[PDB]
Amino acid sequence: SPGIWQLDCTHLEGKVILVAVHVASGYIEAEVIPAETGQETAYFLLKLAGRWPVKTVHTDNGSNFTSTTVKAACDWAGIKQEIESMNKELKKIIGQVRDQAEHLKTAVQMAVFIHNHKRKGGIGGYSAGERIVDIIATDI
Amino acid sequence: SSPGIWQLDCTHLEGKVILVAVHVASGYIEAEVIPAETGQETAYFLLKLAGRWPVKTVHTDNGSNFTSTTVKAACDWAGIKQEDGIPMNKELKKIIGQVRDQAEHLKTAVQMAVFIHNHKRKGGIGGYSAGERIVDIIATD
Ligand SMILES: OCc1cccc2c1OCCO2
Ligand SMILES: [Cl-]
Repeated sequence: SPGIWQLDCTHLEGKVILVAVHVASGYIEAEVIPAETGQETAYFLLKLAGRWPVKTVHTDNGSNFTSTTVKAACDWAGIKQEIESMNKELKKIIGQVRDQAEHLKTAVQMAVFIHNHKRKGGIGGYSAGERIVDIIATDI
Repeated sequence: SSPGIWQLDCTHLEGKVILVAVHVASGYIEAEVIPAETGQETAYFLLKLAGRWPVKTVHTDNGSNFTSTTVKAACDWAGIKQEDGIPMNKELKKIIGQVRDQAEHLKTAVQMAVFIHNHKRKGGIGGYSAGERIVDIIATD
């Protein structure tokens, strides 16, 4: 359903990459953070929800997600708190481009760009960015 | 007003710089507090924006950050056409003021304001938000 996202962390170069996947489309948002703190997580969730209509997020077990800053952000934004493949693709691409830039955070945004624009399938296929927008637009 | 066209503008507040991109056809906004209007910060903001929405053309204020070759390079790589100097933000500073006392730091208040802006129904109860308008305009199927 159009409002559901899943969030995962990937540790790399001594930093964390926070990755949200829009489950129905495979579309991705990601950010590089210093550590998976409650405040970082809350801020990331607030940005996501101000850009897309987030109803529910699926997370893992981390103490970041139960922090009071994350609960305050979720209450304010209206988010209920509770792919392997899209993530495996993502880290794959960061791998294939990491060399083209100094900072991890540059290579990560380049990987997001490449993931979200890439057409899947044949001549009549769609990119993840197209799928998420088509899904949401249809929902109304 | 076509679908790939964004306008980028700077606002200065509490001695901080806010970079704002507006999708001209819908009024939808993306915004971030950045350290200063450097080429590298500008390039990175644009790269993030264009990986999330299909950005074909950007209208900028022709600031020295946009004329740098590091912005030019980011635009070439992303397939974005720069129109430098070619031709509600006071409502943003307003919304920022309406949420400012629920957040210690300006950057959090900015993202709250971005959220209120893109959710707001414009034109009475019969109308649509900027978030509904951008998806409507941009969807290919
Ligand atoms: O895709 C964006 C979108 C689609 C529908 C509603 C929205 C919205 O953005 C932020 C809030 O409201
Ligand atoms: Cl600017």
